Amino acid sequence: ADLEDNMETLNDNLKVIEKADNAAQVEKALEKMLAAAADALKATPPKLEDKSPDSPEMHDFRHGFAILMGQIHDAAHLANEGKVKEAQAAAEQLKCTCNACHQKYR
Amino acid sequence: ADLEDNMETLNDNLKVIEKADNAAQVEKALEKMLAAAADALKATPPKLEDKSPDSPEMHDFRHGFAILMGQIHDAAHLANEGKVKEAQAAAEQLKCTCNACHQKYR
Amino acid sequence: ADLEDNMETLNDNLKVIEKADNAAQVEKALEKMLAAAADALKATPPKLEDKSPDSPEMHDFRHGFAILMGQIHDAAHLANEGKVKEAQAAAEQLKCTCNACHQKYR
Amino acid sequence: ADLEDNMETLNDNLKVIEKADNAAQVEKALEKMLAAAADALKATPPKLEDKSPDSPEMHDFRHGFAILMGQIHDAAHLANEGKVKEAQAAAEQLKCTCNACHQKYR
Ligand code: HEM
Ligand code: HEM
Ligand code: HEM
Ligand code: HEM
Ligand SMILES: [Zn+2]
Ligand SMILES: [Zn+2]
Ligand SMILES: [Zn+2]
Ligand SMILES: [Zn+2]
Ligand SMILES: [Zn+2]
Ligand SMILES: [Zn+2]
Ligand SMILES: [Zn+2]
Ligand SMILES: [Zn+2]
Ligand SMILES: [Zn+2]
Ligand SMILES: [Zn+2]
Ligand SMILES: [Zn+2]
Ligand SMILES: [Zn+2]
Ligand SMILES: [Zn+2]
Ligand SMILES: [Zn+2]
Repeated sequence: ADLEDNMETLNDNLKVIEKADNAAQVEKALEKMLAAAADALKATPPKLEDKSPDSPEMHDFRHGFAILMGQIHDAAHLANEGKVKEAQAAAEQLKCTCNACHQKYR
Repeated sequence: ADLEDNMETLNDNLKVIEKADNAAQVEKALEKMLAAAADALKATPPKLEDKSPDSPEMHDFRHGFAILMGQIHDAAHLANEGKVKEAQAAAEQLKCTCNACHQKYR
Repeated sequence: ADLEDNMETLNDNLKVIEKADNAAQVEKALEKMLAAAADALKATPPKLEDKSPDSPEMHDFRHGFAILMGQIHDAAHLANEGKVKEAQAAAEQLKCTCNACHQKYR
Repeated sequence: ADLEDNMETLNDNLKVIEKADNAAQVEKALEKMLAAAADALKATPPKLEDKSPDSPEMHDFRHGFAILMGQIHDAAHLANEGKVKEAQAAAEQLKCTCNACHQKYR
């Protein structure tokens, strides 16, 4: 997928995570978000469409996804040990990373 | 140090990080926060003073610091590669972890 | 790319990292490995070609790359702060993760 | 505790993890190792007893424990989701970090 449709996947599964009932559902959504994030890693955002692959802006852009994946990874562990409530909270806490990247490059 | 004084160290160095000018200063403050966090790992918070070392609440309490240290660790790398602005932002993004723990156990 | 060619990229850049001279070269190789790893995340290995997307084997398979990317992510920070020698060592220490996965699913 | 007796705790619990039978036992040992590692964070190793708190050697020394804790943290999650065998393997995979630090500063 491309950046935008990777972003919609993150956003739609985050939504699924909010209104989830059991652990299994959070894990699946988390997994999908992890894949989306992985796929976004290699994209160039319009705001830096001019700028080169090797610019400090693109390194920092790629870094944001590094953070995001690590966060999803951990949240998924919480899902896998049955701890639904804290998984959902960890998912909520992702927004701090989403917004940080948007603010700079969106 | 004790829990409370560990907490004040985190809070005071976070404040130092906000109003910092160069990379070196952020790194030092970050380092101090990392130490404070490490020290807090083993404390029992008043709200769980009743509860045992092995309760799922104390595991989740200890887990919060595991998150926090990892976050500081990464933010410090940013400080060490001269990237002041993004280090400061990563420091701000810690607040999501602070508040998450306060909410449950403070 | 496909799994095999993703694997050769990891292996060839690891080799580049061994015999590197400056920081910039390690960072580039590390970046490439990170991308390769991200790409591998979604593959099904022949040994589990029978088994479903949702099997505990495929979860543990995906988990191995989650580890690997996090490790590359940190090693790259070391590359970015000029610390060549320790970056190279962190790269060598990846082999423990490579071999762990091979052992089970290769 | 001091460095040496922190090191014996890591080593004795690693031993406990090898010869463990159930998940609960691995988790406890892992927890103890996490605490030991946290406690070691602030020590000065004899080989750098001369050198200052702020030397690049002491930063790299402290970094090694950052890596180690993150690794234990993840291994403990595996313990907490009942996956004994892979927890034990993750514990084994710690040795790559132990040895890396010994080699440079022991
Ligand atoms: C769970 C985390 C996140 C969610 C839910 C999320 C959600 C979204 C949504 C809904 C959009 C609008 C897409 C459009 O322009 O049509 C978007 C755009 C974007 N996001 Fe995210 N996002 C997340 C994380 C991130 C991160 C970590 C980065 C960068 C490191 C990032 C960079 C962007 C960029 C650059 C755009 C603009 C895409 C474009 O217009 O071409 N986002 N995001
Ligand atoms: C940058 C991160 C954090 C900051 C700035 C912070 C700050 C503080 C502050 C200012 C207090 C109140 C001090 C007082 O007047 O007594 C406090 C209390 C507390 N914090 Fe944090 N905190 C952070 C992270 C955490 C985390 C991760 C946890 C748990 C995992 C935690 C658990 C607590 C608890 C339990 C108290 C209550 C202590 C008491 O009542 O004596 N905090 N924190
Ligand atoms: C630096 C890290 C790694 C390196 C250098 C590496 C290297 C390789 C190499 C050289 C091959 C054989 C290529 C061929 O002749 O077909 C291979 C195959 C494989 N690797 Fe890795 N690998 C790494 C990490 C991983 C990880 C983390 C996993 C799983 C989570 C994994 C799973 C596999 C599998 C399943 C195969 C078999 C592919 C096939 O038979 O087509 N590897 N790897
Ligand atoms: C699970 C991981 C590890 C185990 C099992 C382990 C085990 C040990 C043991 C058994 C000793 C001998 C203590 C003595 O001198 O009497 C030791 C020493 C030492 N270890 Fe570790 N170690 C680990 C990780 C680390 C790490 C990550 C570092 C540094 C980043 C480190 C630094 C040292 C140092 C500096 C000494 C020498 C202490 C001294 O002589 O004053 N070790 N370790
Ligand atoms: Zn795509
Ligand atoms: Zn949608
Ligand atoms: Zn799943
Ligand atoms: Zn965790
Ligand atoms: Zn204390
Ligand atoms: Zn420093
Ligand atoms: Zn980072
Ligand atoms: Zn591909
Ligand atoms: Zn680069
Ligand atoms: Zn690091
Ligand atoms: Zn001590
Ligand atoms: Zn002993
Ligand atoms: Zn326990
Ligand atoms: Zn994990």
